Amino acid sequence: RAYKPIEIYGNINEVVNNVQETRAVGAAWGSDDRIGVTVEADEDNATANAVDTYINIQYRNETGGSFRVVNEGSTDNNIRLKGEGEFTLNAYYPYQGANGTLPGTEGVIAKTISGADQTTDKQPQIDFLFAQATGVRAESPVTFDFSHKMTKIILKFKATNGATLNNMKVYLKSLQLEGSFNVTTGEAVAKSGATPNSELSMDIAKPAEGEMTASIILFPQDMPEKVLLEVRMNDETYTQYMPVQNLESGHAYPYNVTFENPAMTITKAEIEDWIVED
Ligand SMILES: [Cl-]
Ligand SMILES: [Cl-]
Ligand SMILES: [Cl-]
Ligand SMILES: [Cl-]
Repeated sequence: RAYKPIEIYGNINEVVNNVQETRAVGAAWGSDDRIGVTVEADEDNATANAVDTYINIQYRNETGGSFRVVNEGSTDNNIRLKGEGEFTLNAYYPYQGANGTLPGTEGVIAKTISGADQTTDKQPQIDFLFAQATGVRAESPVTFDFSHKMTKIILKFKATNGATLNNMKVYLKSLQLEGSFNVTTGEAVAKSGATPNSELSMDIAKPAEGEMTASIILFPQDMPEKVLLEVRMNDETYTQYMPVQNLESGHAYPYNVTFENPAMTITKAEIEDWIVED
């Protein structure tokens, strides 16, 4: 017989600033956000056609956390699970690749992070999310609970004792900028091996109102012992080494960068959950 499609929704686990709490939230998707959905396991049939056809199927955010399958031309790409058994499904964001095949190298997406990736427009393309849903039923709604698998550095700038904040050019040296995201397991990890001469740079504009901050999404990694922060501001160069730590998946690591006239100081703030810009 003809089996109806499954209906897909998505929550993202992150800090909601207006309530100051880590929550599952489905109202924080961008209007054209794309996810890839894979049927991992069919508990009734160990060697079924579902687990073979329904791999990396593209879905688009319709409104809220509600997703609709992407159909270009006269296609019907909906996932139609069959039977009364349970299924395991995986999902990830941002979608890439083709339907029926795992993206990258057997599900492993390689990427080299730069400062150009940290703009408003480009930072969502390296903000890798993963979800796994167990006990999924045929012809039913399923909600994926996505987690941010990357790590984040937040630089919070302040000026005291007569110093003034101006537009900056910020440099972070010796971080591991290359890494990979596995869409099958959700593991996001920086490549092994030290890269002491690596450099990430960004232009940070002095805002008209509020706090001046910079956020850097990176692959999770244990920072090397020496990470230099260089700031070019109002025709002056400030350099200071960072207090280093291990940068884990799903956490934000804020640093208080203060221009105390004349010194630029760096202190580590308390580890946070996934902080987003309001
Ligand atoms: Cl920007
Ligand atoms: Cl002061
Ligand atoms: Cl640590
Ligand atoms: Cl510190």
